[PDB]
Amino acid sequence: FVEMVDNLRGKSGQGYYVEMTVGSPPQTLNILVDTGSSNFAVGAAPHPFLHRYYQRQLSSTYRDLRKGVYVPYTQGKWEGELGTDLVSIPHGPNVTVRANIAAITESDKFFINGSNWEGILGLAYAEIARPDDSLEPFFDSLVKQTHVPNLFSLQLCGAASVGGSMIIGGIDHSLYTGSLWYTPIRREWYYEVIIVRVEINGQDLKMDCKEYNYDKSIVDSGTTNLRLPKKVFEAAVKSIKAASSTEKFPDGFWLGEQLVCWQAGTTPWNIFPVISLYLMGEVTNQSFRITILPQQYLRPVEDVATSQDDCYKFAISQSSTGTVMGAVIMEGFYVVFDRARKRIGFAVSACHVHDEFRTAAVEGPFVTLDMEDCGYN
Ligand SMILES: Nc1ncccc1NCc1ccccc1
Repeated sequence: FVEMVDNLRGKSGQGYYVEMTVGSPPQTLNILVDTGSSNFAVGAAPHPFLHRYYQRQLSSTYRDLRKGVYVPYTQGKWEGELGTDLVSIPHGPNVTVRANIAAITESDKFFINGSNWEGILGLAYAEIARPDDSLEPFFDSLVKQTHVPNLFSLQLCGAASVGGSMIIGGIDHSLYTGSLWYTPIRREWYYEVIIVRVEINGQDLKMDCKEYNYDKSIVDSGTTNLRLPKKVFEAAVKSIKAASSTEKFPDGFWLGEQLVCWQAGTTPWNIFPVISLYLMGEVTNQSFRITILPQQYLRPVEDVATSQDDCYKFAISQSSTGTVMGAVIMEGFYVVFDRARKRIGFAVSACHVHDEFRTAAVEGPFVTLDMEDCGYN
């Protein structure tokens, strides 16, 4: 696993990518690591933002599945032609596998101008694979065809240019301190989990925990933000707003309509609360909490063309897809996707950005009653 440590790169806000090779001879692409989706889809046409792209005509081991896929978002979309070919991961295990590939032939708001990736690796489960669960995701293909164990772990750092590690098939104990705690994967579609309690600085939100997982809580390397549903966002904001009242800021900033700024060497960390999410634990009435800092939900806007100060976006934001534990959360922690045991483990990350006062923590056990009532149906 030394071989896999530090095999992820990226740029702030533009996600984390791993090098992969597709086809024979191998074509190298940088692929986005995305636990919020289940499709393996690379650019197959010379879109002008793309550094590289898949040239099926150059690969002897390509096979057309003679079907299409249309995949919309808001209001991004991509569209492609299904096939299969031999995929490999240079800084992953030493294997080559035949996985499904969507040759992306048309997209909107999908590719990022500036980014250095050309495709997406959906690592979540078949139930949400487009066009349907017949299309076996890459990781299912990898485990099904090799002795690679049914688990992967992610250490997302971010110091600009970000870095991380995706350990395919195991856990690198150097990447985290203290102990892993595990929350059950509630269903194998997205990596769904159940938040049972939310505190800000310590004081909980006393809010029907069901609203925390309405209609989903997921773990999503594809998203930058911590995204909370409507009311929860409201409630958290108000409490973060209160907690933080040493100063005042515009209403827009909280809604991610504005940025807020201080000068170099002049941000007040402490004037901001910590956030704790308690997650359903492995045993009945047993939970554990993950605690982030504001260095995780105030992320600098790398380069703001009309400003030479220190600004930051409020990286907590609202939703109707559900809760979304994105970069904000995952950068605090080493996150083990133990697919083999339907569970996600969290440990304080050896590379997260702490100061000398506070630190990100994973702690337990706590006693939380009625944890199954927080899930929605
Ligand atoms: N996982 C995920 N979350 C939110 C929106 C999209 C998404 N997957 C597709 C995606 C495309 C481009 C960049 C990031 C994610």
